[PDB]
Amino acid sequence: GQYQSPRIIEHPTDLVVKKNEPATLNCKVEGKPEPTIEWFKDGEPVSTNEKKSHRVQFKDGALFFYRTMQGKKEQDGGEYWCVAKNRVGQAVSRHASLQIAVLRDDFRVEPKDTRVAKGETALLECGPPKGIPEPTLIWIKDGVPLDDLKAMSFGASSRVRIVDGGNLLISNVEPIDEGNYKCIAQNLVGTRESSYAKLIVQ
Repeated sequence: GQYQSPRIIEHPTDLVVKKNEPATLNCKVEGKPEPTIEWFKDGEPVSTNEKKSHRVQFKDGALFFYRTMQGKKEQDGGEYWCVAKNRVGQAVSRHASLQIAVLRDDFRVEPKDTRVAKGETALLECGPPKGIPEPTLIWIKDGVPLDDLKAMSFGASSRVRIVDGGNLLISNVEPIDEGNYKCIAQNLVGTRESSYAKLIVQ
């Protein structure tokens, strides 16, 4: 007849996007009279369609971010859900989680050319830039990735080893441990390459 309590046809589904990309969370619903929708993020209500927020709420109930944010000012990553209400009751949507990937382009430390005394210890420096998901570091020597040599190397692995989440340690240097070194941080966003550095032996 008339009246039909708020029903949620499509709940918002988890989403992953990179800082500054657009993002959408759906909330299709139906109810007679036509219910009104409201969004919440981690227990608090989200203000949408105001001169102040960068969030928009479509007539279909979807929450829309034209330029997702994840900095000091605004933090869009969180747990989200909607609530449809009309005069014959209400309905809550299952929760969805929005996460914003990020990868600063500014290493904390970058390796600098180093000349070392044979058989003696050498420390290349690499402080990957912060990022989330946590980025991963790998070292490169003259074009090819470090691990790809360790692959073919016999002898002490404990030697050439990464440490302190970045720094490459090289105990007992050999005329083979000489060359160009570069580190690379990487995550969902993209990759970050430090500048190269020449380690000269003897």
